[PDB]
Amino acid sequence: PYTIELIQPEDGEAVIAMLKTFFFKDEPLNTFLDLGECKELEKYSLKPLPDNCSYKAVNKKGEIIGVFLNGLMRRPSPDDVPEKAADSCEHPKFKKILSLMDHVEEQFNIFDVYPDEELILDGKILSVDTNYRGLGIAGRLTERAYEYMRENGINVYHVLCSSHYSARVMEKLGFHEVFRMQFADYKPQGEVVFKPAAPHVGIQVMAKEV
Ligand SMILES: CC(=O)SCCNC(=O)CCNC(=O)[C@H](O)C(C)(C)COP(=O)(O)OP(=O)(O)OC[C@H]1O[C@@H](n2cnc3c(N)ncnc32)[C@H](O)[C@@H]1OP(=O)(O)O
Repeated sequence: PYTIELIQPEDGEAVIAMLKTFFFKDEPLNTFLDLGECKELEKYSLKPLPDNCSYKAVNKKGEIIGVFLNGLMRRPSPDDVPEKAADSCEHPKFKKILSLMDHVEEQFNIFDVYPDEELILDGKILSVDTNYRGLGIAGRLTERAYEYMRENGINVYHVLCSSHYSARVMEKLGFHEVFRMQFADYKPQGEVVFKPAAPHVGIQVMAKEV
């Protein structure tokens, strides 16, 4: 028995504590790199909270057992000055992850897919406690965002998935692929950077129009 609630600002510490136990250790790229202590990922995770569209799953005892942290993304301005997230990161392992994100954005702009949309919801960090996996919590967190989207006239939910494992969860929830890149093909300076196990196969950007 669990509830799905809006993450409040005072929940920051508890959200980070939960993510340090799970996501920091067990998201495929984090685990592949052995991310360790990573204040930059704490910062990255906390950033979207004041957008007021991030959700926690909470068990009967009041413990956070899952989160889906979301942020609003806005179409680049006509005069936009594009920036690389990796440039401002001093943590070498997390910088590899941000550089992969920057690379995806250089190859693929979700706003090209949806020329009429000015605001899109971005699903940034999704994590469920191991003892509560396989129960549909990721789907219940995801679907709570549809309520926010309705209330605010947002049509598109965009989620960059770091493995085919998490892309399949989004597919089951009615998302479809809009971009993919195999890890075997990500060679930004001429050589492979990420070589997780075969089943992960690479990134997939997933989208749903709700
Ligand atoms: C934007 C991003 O954050 S991308 C990165 C996404 N996050 C991660 O990779 C972090 C590590 N993974 C996790 O935290 C979780 O596996 C999640 C969040 C991806 C999925 O959460 P869940 O609430 O377990 O999702 P769900 O209940 O749909 O289960 C997904 C699949 O896991 C498998 N599964 C079944 N039981 C379990 C279990 N005990 N433990 C693990 N996986 C299980 C099944 O294949 C299941 O699919 P199915 O139920 O449709 O057959």
